[PDB]
Amino acid sequence: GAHMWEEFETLQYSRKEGQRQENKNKNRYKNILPFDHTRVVLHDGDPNEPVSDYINANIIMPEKPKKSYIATQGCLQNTVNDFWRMVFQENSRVIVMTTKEVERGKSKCVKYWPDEYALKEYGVMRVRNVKESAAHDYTLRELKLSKVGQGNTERTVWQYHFRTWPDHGVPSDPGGVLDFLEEVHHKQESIMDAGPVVVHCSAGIGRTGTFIVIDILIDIIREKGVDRDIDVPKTIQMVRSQRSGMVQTEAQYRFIYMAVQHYIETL
Repeated sequence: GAHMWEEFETLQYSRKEGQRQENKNKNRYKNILPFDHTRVVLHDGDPNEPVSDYINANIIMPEKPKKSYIATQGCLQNTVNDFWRMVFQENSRVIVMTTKEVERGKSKCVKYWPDEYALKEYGVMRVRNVKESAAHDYTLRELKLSKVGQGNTERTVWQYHFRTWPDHGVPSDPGGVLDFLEEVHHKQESIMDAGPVVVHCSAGIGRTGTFIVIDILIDIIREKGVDRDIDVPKTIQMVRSQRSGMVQTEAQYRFIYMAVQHYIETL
């Protein structure tokens, strides 16, 4: 059942790598840092770099196809290259961007994709944008990613860039997010053994957490049916044990229940 039995206020691991001096400028916000136990560790870095294994990102495992997520911050100018090393290494084929690049005059994510019909190299990674599709609530970008110089490493990465999240609050109706999530679901399932779905917003905790928790709950309903046991606080705590603070506001909390209730109504 998607009923709210408990209030948001009742919801309330080391982060050593993200606190290192060499990593300070890789964080958008000084005290929003990844837990060491779940962080994405980047291998095959430039051997001239003393620290090349860090990005502010955690794998989120729900605890049926086994689907996982990478929850991360919007790219900074100096972390675009590392963001593409992460997507490549993890075999991610779907990216979910939940913000504009700039909202109310503050940067939330540096543009990390090329324009439509262009290619750019971001460090050792080559990214080609072969087609955009602009739908009411989102734009889908079909990106081809390969390692520079390297034969047959190309794979398609589908970036779903949600466009209709308000600058204040949350959407007043979840229909846009549910249609977007259903297309992400079908895309991910269409690609054999795809890696984690990457999800980001400015800090990688509030909108990112709201999206990931809704998706996890809907996937439970896929497996178990509309009358299954749902426990939204328990799920939020389970995601919070893997990245600090996921789901930031009471409106986001209410929006989770509304989204799942609406999904159930659809069936």
